Amino acid sequence: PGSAEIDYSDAPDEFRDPLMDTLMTDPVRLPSGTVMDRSIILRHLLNSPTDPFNRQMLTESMLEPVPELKEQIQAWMREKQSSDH
Repeated sequence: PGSAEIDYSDAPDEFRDPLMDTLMTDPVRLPSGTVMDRSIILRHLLNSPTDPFNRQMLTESMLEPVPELKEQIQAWMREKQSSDH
């Protein structure tokens, strides 16, 4: 297939993940109150049942997806795409 996307290098640091240095798209809140990317937290759980930047205990049942960031991210990505013709 020939499918492709706009480069999101213009995204703010509150939309980007720290490990992969890109737009997370799925923000997920931890029991510490910290927000992380869905894929980075589940990738660290495979190594140990702990947080990726502090190693306090963490389980999948303690996680909750963030709506107020995900709904802002999808609106922002729409404007980056509609700027092209």
